[PDB]
Amino acid sequence: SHMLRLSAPGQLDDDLCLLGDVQVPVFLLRLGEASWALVEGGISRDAELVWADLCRWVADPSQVHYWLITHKHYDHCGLLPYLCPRLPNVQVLASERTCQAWKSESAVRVVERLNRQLLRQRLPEACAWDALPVRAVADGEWLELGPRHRLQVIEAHGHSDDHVVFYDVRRRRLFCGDALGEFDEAEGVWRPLVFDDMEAYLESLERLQRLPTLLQLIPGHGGLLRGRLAADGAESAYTECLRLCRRLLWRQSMGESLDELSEELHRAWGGQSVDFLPGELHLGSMRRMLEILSRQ
Ligand SMILES: CC(C)(C)CNC(=O)Nc1ccc(NC(=O)c2cccc3cn[nH]c23)cc1
Ligand SMILES: [Fe+3]
Ligand SMILES: [Fe+3]
Repeated sequence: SHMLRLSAPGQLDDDLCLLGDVQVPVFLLRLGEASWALVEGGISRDAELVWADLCRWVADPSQVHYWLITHKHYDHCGLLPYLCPRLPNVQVLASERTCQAWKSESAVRVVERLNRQLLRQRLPEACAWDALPVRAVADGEWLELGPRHRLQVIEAHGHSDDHVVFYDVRRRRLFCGDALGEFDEAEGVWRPLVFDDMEAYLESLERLQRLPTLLQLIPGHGGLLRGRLAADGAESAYTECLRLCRRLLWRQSMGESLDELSEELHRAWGGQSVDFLPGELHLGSMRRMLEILSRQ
């Protein structure tokens, strides 16, 4: 209900729709009269929901030509095996390390296990992960998606070691995945998601702050941010991460164990993701983040 946060399914801009669940959304870009792209790859159990929404906008799904992926986490690529078979002309665009994850039997195994925990139903017939129609893309690569859509790949490691963002400079629009963290709907601030490397996470935010002023900021969860939330997004995310480090140091300096802020963080932050993230995994991830901050 905040005017700066668009969090409803359907049309978001002249060229853009939100498909599926706002908390794990798939974004639809209209590239031309007969060309479309998807951005973010969701959770597996949403295959039929997202497919249903897609077909309400796109009369012929063979016109879906690209599918852009920020990182390899199970909640950002779980749909790929289940929907790519229904998209004969789609090319999945992911970073090198993200593509490597789909060639790893053990990595794919974790992804499938996490996604099956979210099943209420049984999944569509899936192609193999290693058989996905992928094309690796590089840091700085320009994605000429259509006559009015040129997006630059920008490496944004720290949340995960493969993470990238996509920047539409015509629209000052950044698809930032989880590199800024989890947007707090009740409080209007970023919650950090430092799950791989704090130093890389903070350096990505420094670089993203140097982009031309954002008009639209589109993370991996929660919808589209605009106004000052977009303009100040990368900076605020940086600030909130330092705020979490200071908090961690304060408590450790009082002899607290990492388990204590972990439980408080899980209590205070675990509610937002309970529909796509098992509660033990949220607590575990909070523990892992504090471990990462504590070292670095
Ligand atoms: C990468 C592989 C080896 C291939 C295994 N694959 C995975 O996907 N592991 C995995 C990924 C993400 C999460 N997430 C979170 O804990 C979390 C917590 C709060 C908000 C948000 C918003 N997004 N995520 C979160 C947990 C485990
Ligand atoms: Fe993630
Ligand atoms: Fe995520």
